Amino acid sequence: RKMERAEGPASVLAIGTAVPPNVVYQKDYPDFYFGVTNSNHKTELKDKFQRMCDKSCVSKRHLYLTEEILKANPSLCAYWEPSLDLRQDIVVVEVPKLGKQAASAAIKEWGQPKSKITHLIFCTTSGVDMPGADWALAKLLGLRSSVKRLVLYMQGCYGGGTVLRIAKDLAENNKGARVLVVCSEITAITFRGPSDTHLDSLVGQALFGDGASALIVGSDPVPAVERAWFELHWTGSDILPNSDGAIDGHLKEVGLTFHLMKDVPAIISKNIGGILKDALAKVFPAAAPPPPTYNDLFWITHPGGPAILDQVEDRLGLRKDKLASTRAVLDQFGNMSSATVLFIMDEMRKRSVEQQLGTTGEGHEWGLLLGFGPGLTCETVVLRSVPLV
Amino acid sequence: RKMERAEGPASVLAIGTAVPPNVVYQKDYPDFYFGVTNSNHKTELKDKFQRMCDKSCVSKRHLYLTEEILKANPSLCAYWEPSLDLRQDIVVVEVPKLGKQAASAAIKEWGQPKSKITHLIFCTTSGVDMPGADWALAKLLGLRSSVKRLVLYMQGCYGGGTVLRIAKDLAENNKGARVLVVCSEITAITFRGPSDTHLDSLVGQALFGDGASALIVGSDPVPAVERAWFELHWTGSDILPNSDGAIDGHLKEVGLTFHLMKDVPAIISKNIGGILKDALAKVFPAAAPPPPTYNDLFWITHPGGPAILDQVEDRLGLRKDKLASTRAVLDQFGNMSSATVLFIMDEMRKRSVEQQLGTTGEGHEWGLLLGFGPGLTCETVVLRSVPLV
Ligand SMILES: CC(C)(COP(=O)(O)OP(=O)(O)OC[C@H]1O[C@@H](n2cnc3c(N)ncnc32)[C@H](O)[C@@H]1OP(=O)(O)O)[C@@H](O)C(=O)NCCC(=O)NCCS
Ligand SMILES: CC(C)(COP(=O)(O)OP(=O)(O)OC[C@H]1O[C@@H](n2cnc3c(N)ncnc32)[C@H](O)[C@@H]1OP(=O)(O)O)[C@@H](O)C(=O)NCCC(=O)NCCS
Ligand SMILES: O=C1C[C@@H](c2ccc(O)cc2)Oc2cc(O)cc(O)c21
Ligand SMILES: O=C1C[C@@H](c2ccc(O)cc2)Oc2cc(O)cc(O)c21
Repeated sequence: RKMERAEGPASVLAIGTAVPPNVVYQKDYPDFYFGVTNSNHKTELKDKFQRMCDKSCVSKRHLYLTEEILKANPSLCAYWEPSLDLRQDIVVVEVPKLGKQAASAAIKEWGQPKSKITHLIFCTTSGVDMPGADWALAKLLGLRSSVKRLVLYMQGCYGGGTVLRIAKDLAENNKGARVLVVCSEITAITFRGPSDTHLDSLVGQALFGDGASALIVGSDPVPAVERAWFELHWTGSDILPNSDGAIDGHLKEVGLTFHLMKDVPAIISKNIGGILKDALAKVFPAAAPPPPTYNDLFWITHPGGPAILDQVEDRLGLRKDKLASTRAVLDQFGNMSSATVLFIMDEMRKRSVEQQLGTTGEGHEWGLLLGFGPGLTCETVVLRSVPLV
Repeated sequence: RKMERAEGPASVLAIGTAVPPNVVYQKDYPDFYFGVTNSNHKTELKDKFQRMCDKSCVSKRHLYLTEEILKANPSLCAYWEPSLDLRQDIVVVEVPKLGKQAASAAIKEWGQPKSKITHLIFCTTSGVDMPGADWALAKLLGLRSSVKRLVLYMQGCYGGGTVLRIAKDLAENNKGARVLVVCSEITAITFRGPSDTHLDSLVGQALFGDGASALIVGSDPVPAVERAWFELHWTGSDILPNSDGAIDGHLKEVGLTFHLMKDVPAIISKNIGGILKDALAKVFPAAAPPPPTYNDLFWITHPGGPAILDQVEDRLGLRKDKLASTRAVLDQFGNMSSATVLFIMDEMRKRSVEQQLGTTGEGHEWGLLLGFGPGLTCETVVLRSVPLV
């Protein structure tokens, strides 16, 4: 009553992305990384890393950190050196800055003045501060001083689902609300030299990249003025069984540490079916249309690593093209933690318009966005596409 | 549609609180603190601290840290020693544990089984981890594995407003949703020895205490089954003008640092009037009932320090009893960052039932909850009380 609510489903009205300009191709990374960390003498460890990169299904990544910066800051090149203050000094500044680039692109596409942003959600796994990255981004953009802000820190790879789950309620419960949603990630918080005693940290050095994505989310788009690309219809969150300690990350004096068990793909792939069947049963209940088949949904899946995608595709019997947009982003950007699924959403709508398909979801009506991260946490969003032309 | 929404205003259905058992009386704190930090020879600095404690309007605080723990961990007793890993090891465990005590009390009052909790918001300024304090609390309580979680880290003293602003939308936009809201704060993240070059850190040693509060928030309470205590009707957030750097806190290798300018009370007190007049004009628009006067509202004000309360009371012309519940909590608990306003909400409803007043807000119908923190951020919540008997 005192605050009127909206009527239609929360919708994605624009998407922007941004990446550091420095690109490192995966074929060059093993020599680049063991050279800059003064580890080339550890030949066996390096050959293990070569095999990880060869199997990563990542062709290239964008990285804030460059050879110059690393040689200037030797504490980032060792494996276990006090370096948190240095890392924070970097990402407390650069994470909002990259988010600002992505947010400016999203606002430009949206087409409305930036003062119509009423809410801001900023999600990151890269650094913490008070005031936070949300405050910094609001300052960089010049948002209204009364924007309702929320900073989601230390989220990890499920955060792209989390921000949609929250943005849905902000948009739908507040008439006129327009929510800027930013995920921004920079691996300077976690980059460190190699050690043959922590081989799971090696995996992160093969897969993690930098990037930021931004959405405008709102209900009741103004006809002929704003344009919906996807609709948020259902959300769910689950802690998978027997996953205690599957994915851990601690903010230590040596920076952000990464711990990752070899059974993560098995835990995800063996439990995701029941989760999706339950979610789809809630969205398409019997009392009535049956749920679409997996092959008739579009898929925006966090590519935690190729083994996760391969095992999910195998266990669910997905046709080999269902994860093509997901794998394209992994190939060209690596795993960008919470930002990754929004890059995939952008890739999917852009391919759909390019190829003149009938909807923003590759021609399918309904779709799924999945985030996976520490918990082991599974975030599920059931999405509807929008018809094209 | 696919997720039905609720109808009535988000309501506080129960409140629980918890504090560490160790109490330190303010009259003992100056000798306790300069002794345990081996600083008694700094007589002038100590006399400055005595005056801060004498003027703090804090009679006692609950503190996780004890003389025993501090003597066992000398790095916490110095002013600038690497200690973040040690501090985190403490609060990553103890903050959820204290939150669990407060949440269990709230659930017991609520009276419904814990599995009816559908959402969880965990807010803290004390430590960060992945998975987070939200995950840890869900595990400690045995919440449903599908609870929709949100962890708000590095929030600071406005966080009690923030959690209500978010909980309002989760409760109202989700039919049947019952939101567990926990704020939990433990000063081990920030405690350090004194230095006469950082006199604002001294202020924190005079004012900051430990505590956790928990709410059940939901719309459409079941008649004769659940009981509403306050209703959330309007929310606003503001960055106050010319407040860049007024309140900063950085998570460093020496733990959480605190920076606080002497003009914080002036910034708050000189701007709060326009903010409240605007908020009340939105809730009571003309086109119609005029807004109640300040003296006919109930007041739940974050007691950042006595100077803030005194200057707000002076600038707004508040009668001397309006801030009595606020000052009682400051007197008996200190400044517990984000948890403090929920302790005050509990104190107010408990006094109201005890004294047989006509509403949960001291006999007034409408009220204001105000959080202040880094930004300088002002969180405003317009509340309605509930009639008593
Ligand atoms: C890493 C990966 C891309 C390549 O591995 P793969 O295609 O299965 O190929 P292999 O089985 O040859 O693995 C190569 C090496 O990686 C090692 N490895 C893989 N996962 C590892 C882990 N979590 N910890 C330590 N070593 C690991 C293997 O032990 C092997 O070492 P070896 O050649 O010396 O025996 C793949 O395992 C993967 O994608 N895993 C999932 C990644 C993940 O969990 N990310 C989630 C994000 S938080
Ligand atoms: C600290 C306080 C409780 C007591 O101060 P007071 O009642 O004004 O009394 P005084 O003016 O004598 O202040 C006592 C001493 O505190 C010092 N002091 C107060 N605020 C200070 C600050 N932010 N930084 C450094 N010193 C400070 C004064 O300089 C004075 O030192 P002195 O006796 O050597 O001159 C009061 O100033 C206050 O409540 N301030 C607001 C606290 C605050 O901003 N908290 C927000 C939470 S993040
Ligand atoms: O170790 C960190 C690094 C991180 C990250 C990735 C990319 C980037 O650009 C910045 C940070 O994401 C994570 C995600 C997790 O679920 C667990 C983790 O431990 C981590
Ligand atoms: O320096 C920290 C300490 C902290 C805190 C208080 C009490 C407690 O029990 C735990 C932590 O709250 C803060 C609140 C702020 O707005 C800014 C800050 O820098 C801090």
